[PDB]
Amino acid sequence: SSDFCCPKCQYQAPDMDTLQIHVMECIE
Ligand SMILES: [Zn+2]
Repeated sequence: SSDFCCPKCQYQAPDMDTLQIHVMECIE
């Protein structure tokens, strides 16, 4: 439910905000 997934690893964030933060952390 509201699964914002990181196109770099298996990570689905509940918030789109969280996704943005994660993606900019998920540089590796
Ligand atoms: Zn990621």
